[PDB]
Amino acid sequence: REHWATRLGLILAMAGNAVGLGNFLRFPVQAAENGGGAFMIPYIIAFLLVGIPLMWIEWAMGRYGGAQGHGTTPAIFYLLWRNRFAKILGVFGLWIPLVVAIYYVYIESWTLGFAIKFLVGLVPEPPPTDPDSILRPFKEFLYSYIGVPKGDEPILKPSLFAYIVFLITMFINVSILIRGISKGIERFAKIAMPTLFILAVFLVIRVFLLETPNGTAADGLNFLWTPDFEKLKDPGVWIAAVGQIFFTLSLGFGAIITYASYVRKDQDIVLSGLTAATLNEKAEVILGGSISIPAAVAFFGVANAVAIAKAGAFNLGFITLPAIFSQTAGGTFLGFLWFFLLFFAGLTSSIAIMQPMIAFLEDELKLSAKHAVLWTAAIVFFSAHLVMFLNKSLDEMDFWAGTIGVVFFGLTELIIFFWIFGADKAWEEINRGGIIKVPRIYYYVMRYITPAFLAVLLVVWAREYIPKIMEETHWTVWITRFYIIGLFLFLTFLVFLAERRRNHE
Ligand SMILES: CCCCCCCCO[C@@H]1O[C@H](CO)[C@@H](O)[C@H](O)[C@H]1O
Ligand SMILES: CCCCCCCCO[C@@H]1O[C@H](CO)[C@@H](O)[C@H](O)[C@H]1O
Ligand SMILES: CCCCCCCCO[C@@H]1O[C@H](CO)[C@@H](O)[C@H](O)[C@H]1O
Ligand SMILES: CCCCCCCCO[C@@H]1O[C@H](CO)[C@@H](O)[C@H](O)[C@H]1O
Ligand SMILES: CCCCCCCCO[C@@H]1O[C@H](CO)[C@@H](O)[C@H](O)[C@H]1O
Ligand code: NA
Ligand code: NA
Repeated sequence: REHWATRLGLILAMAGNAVGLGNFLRFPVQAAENGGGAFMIPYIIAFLLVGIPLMWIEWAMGRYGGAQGHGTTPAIFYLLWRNRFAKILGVFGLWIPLVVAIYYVYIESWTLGFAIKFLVGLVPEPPPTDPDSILRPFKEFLYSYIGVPKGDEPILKPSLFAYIVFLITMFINVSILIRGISKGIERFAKIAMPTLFILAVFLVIRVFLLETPNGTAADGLNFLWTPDFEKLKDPGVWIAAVGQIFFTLSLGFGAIITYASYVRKDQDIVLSGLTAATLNEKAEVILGGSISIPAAVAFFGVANAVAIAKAGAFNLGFITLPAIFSQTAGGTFLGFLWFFLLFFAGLTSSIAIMQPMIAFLEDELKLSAKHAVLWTAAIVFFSAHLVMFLNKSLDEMDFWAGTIGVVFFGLTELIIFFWIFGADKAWEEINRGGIIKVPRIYYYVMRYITPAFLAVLLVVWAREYIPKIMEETHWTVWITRFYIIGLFLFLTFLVFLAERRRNHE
């Protein structure tokens, strides 16, 4: 089996797994529309009671499976619990990352396309003022790029440039993945993560210098870091905070598990996993939190910045921030640096999100790495046309896989590993080879607190929020639901074929 060459490479690959579009696009929007500091108390609590313990669990399951030649949850779940239902539940550890890849890589390709256009100066001219005179040309810029519908049809018409840039983006992902773990993902992470840190630090510094009649960057830091215990009893904030923790740490994606399956059997995962987790949180709250929100608050004030964050998921990062930069000297180049930052953040995460299907094809169907990567890329590339051309298909997949799926799968993998497999054997397996030991209090968190916390959360989710999405949606969401259900059936069939290969073997 392939293995990570160096410990630093391991940590930077896992940190690039986690540090992605979630840190720089998702976190600012979720924090802003949930009260800023009101969001941070649940967020910190979720990191300590959900994020960290699940990170260790996924590292442990991955390393455990990899020692036996399996890096994905169909096989690993069965190793933990020899029951055919374990294999079926394990399909989610391929389905979730595949579905997320199908829209994540497309969004990643937007950042490359914008980076190219901002570098070359093919960007809107804001007229020398009225805020909508500033925002409108950049709103139109994004809408023409992805082809937002202008009539009543729920159809997207992305520009030719956007489509070609998606092909290029897929080619870049393949170019890394096809070289494998140590020579591909690991080598690239050692280049991309330092670049990523430097770009973000420079952007934070430039943003902190922003000052207008409406405020300063410091006003945004105060909005984000001022506790607000009013919302502390609002269910929606807790669901938001825990969803962000899952998404940003790549938990419930099967992707931490697959990366860890290339960790040598006796190599530490306690300190490694903790470091990857803490690195992501620093990049999230310090770097991600210090760019978009402080810039928007400085130029528009808090109330308008909040309204902007509530406008959409891409309004802050693809419209508002480039519009703000356009009002500064060298602002188009600053836009390029922002979108190049997002591209590298996305690329290091999308190679991680596609490696689970690659590992399954290699491990269970015994494909060569080349064939496993190309077939995975073909599946993602083909399926992405749904996200490219059907309005709000992106949203539906991000919901079932990227939002509900990861939380459900996180609870599932914990129950399998810490209840069925055995809490004491799971605890033994986590700490084996540890450079440090997991704090003892965390045994009771993982066995009792984390599962109760996630179960309560999933209950209120399905009772007080899901019915709206099941009855209050446009009919075209059934196209996307139909297709991703088909994907689950196709993957279940591949698990079936992998079973019968190992029986005829
Ligand atoms: C083989 C993939 C199955 C679906 C066929 C997709 C064909 C893509 O079609 C292309 O989309 C671009 C972006 O809007 C347009 O610029 C081009 O006019 C169009 O040819
Ligand atoms: C970004 C690296 C090169 C790939 C992008 C080049 C493909 C852009 O293609 C261009 O799109 C526009 C469509 O009207 C027009 O400029 C031209 O028809 C076409 O050459
Ligand atoms: C299945 C994925 C969406 C396919 C729509 C992309 C093409 C949109 O553009 C279409 O290109 C077609 C040929 O490529 C032509 O038949 C259409 O007349 C033309 O409008
Ligand atoms: C995977 C594709 C999801 C659905 C996207 C359909 C894009 C439709 O695209 C266009 O629609 C026109 C009607 O307005 C038709 O004349 C053309 O067939 C087609 O080019
Ligand atoms: C959700 C629980 C948050 C965990 C906070 C970190 C706990 C570290 O706390 C330490 O735990 C060690 C147990 O091994 C003990 O040796 C120490 O007495 C204690 O200080
Ligand atoms: Na992240
Ligand atoms: Na990343």
